[PDB]
Amino acid sequence: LDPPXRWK
Repeated sequence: LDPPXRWK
């Protein structure tokens, strides 16, 4: 997961 907290 990529900051600030998005699911990839």
